Amino acid sequence: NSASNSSVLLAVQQSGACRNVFLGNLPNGITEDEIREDLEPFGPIDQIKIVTERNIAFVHFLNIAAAIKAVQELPLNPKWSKRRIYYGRDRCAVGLK
Repeated sequence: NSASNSSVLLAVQQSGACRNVFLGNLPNGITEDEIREDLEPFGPIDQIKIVTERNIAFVHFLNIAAAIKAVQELPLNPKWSKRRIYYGRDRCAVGLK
């Protein structure tokens, strides 16, 4: 089959957002070091703020393309697919973006 299921394909059809990446479905205990080491090989990040209390993380990918490939690869990966990531509209992209 070919569907979203628990993956945000609604996010893969988006663009036009540099450094703007929001993760809203992480496990408790997730640390930036993990996301860094995982996302930096395709997209180096300068700012990663994880609110484990709400299972959400705000990532800032310095290069626009770094965010693109990362946000496109995150949903395709077994670890990151567990998380809901999209291009953050505006800076307050946590619910209303």
